[PDB]
Amino acid sequence: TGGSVHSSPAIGQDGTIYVGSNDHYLYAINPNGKLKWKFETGGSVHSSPAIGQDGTIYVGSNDHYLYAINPNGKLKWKF
Repeated sequence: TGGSVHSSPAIGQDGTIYVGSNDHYLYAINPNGKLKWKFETGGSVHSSPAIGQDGTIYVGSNDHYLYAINPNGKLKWKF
């Protein structure tokens, strides 16, 4: 990742690994180590992500907002 990470990873049901980064992204990494996608948030993601029953990924951000991201990496909403 760019920068660093004190965010703890979370695992999806398909084995995707999600982790935030100091460079402002939430990363979705495949179990083979290859990037699936990275979602651009407004600030450093030290929050650990949580995964909903439908696969939605939730993470907090140093800016305003809890983010809800679809498994395809597209914003569902920000609070």
